[PDB]
Amino acid sequence: KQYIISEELISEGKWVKLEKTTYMDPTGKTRTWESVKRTTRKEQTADGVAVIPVLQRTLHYECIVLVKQFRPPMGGYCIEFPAGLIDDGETPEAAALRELEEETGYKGDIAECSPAVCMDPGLSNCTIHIVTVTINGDDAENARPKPKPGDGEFVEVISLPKNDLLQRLDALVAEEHLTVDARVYSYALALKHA
Amino acid sequence: KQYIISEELISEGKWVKLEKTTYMDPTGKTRTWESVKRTTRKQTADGVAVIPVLQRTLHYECIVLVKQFRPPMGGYCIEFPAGLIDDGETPEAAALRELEEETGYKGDIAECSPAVCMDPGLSNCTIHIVTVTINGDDAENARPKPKPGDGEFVEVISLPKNDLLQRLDALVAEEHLTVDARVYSYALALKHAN
Ligand SMILES: CC(C)C(=O)Nc1nnn(C)n1
Ligand SMILES: CC(C)C(=O)Nc1nnn(C)n1
Ligand SMILES: [Cl-]
Ligand SMILES: [Mg+2]
Ligand SMILES: [Mg+2]
Ligand SMILES: [Mg+2]
Ligand SMILES: [Mg+2]
Repeated sequence: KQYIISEELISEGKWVKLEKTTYMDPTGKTRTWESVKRTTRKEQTADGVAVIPVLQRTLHYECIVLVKQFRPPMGGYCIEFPAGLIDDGETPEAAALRELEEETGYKGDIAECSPAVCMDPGLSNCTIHIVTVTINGDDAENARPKPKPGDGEFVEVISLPKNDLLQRLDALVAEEHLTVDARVYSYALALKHA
Repeated sequence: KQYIISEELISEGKWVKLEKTTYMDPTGKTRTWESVKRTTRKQTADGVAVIPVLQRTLHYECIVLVKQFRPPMGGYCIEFPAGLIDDGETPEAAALRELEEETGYKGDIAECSPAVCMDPGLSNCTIHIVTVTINGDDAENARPKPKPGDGEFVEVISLPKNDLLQRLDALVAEEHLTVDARVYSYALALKHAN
């Protein structure tokens, strides 16, 4: 029933643009919306990846590896899954593995890859693949992992036990001014609810 | 260590604005970022998302989701019921109200997240994630009455919580929808738990 009629550019930056979207509602009436899109998306199946990195070590509880960074749009520090945009021609899996190593130091093994999922679909067209990766924390490669952050990237690694993730996130939010990402929080909630 | 120095308006619509953010990087170098903000925030957060756990005796426990046309996405998406928090509304009340408008179910609050970020590399958008149980054996949830506002056109999709990730993947494979990332994240953790 519903579909896009036209997309009119309002303002275009280097990284983001705003568009006036005209679409057909399901009663046959023309309506409009204000849409956000990234300027960087080309032939990629999604803008980005986020990595769910399960760190596995013998005689350790499995940890979820998370990153803490300053996010200018938020005016603050945020706790997120490791994540980055997919480079042109790069596979979501390769981007996941690369972004994980860059942000955390860890070399993971691919477990699973989602289809393209939407980040905030009432606002933007941004999509990611959510890539589950296991990290062999016994392997010497992953012993004393060093983040190789890029030009103007600055990341702290926080590994939390999967079996206590939600309380461990709550405890971090209690100590300081910082925001948890909605995907991380949804994942931690479902761990509790299972 | 890092912080905002100034924000320059680039373009302001009715619903969304685009800003150029200047910030101090942790080396003491001044850097810029393109940031999206909603023009509606008053409030703990912009919006709520509801995790609606439909509990009926002798049936699998279901998670209740909604399917809508999303003009920024140019297509249909599957999402937790959700909407913006009205001025002077609590997140808890916004959650029950949105859940009722979008699904017709009347539910009870189990828990409520702190404000969590939606896409912090792009926007300052936040939500409260509100876990709600629905007593599907209660008379008021027999024939649920979805009362959508002006311009919302919502389909309800309840899926068993214990097979949620496979059910979603099926829908994406069969019906060319986009699953929301918070929805997919929750679904993953339900598989990853234990
Ligand atoms: C349905 C109302 C509450 C709304 O959020 N409308 C809208 N139109 N463009 N953007 C972005 N958002
Ligand atoms: C670090 C690079 C890849 C980046 O995403 N820069 C940027 N600047 N404004 N937005 C939005 N995003
Ligand atoms: Cl529950
Ligand atoms: Mg990143
Ligand atoms: Mg990166
Ligand atoms: Mg809604
Ligand atoms: Mg509504």
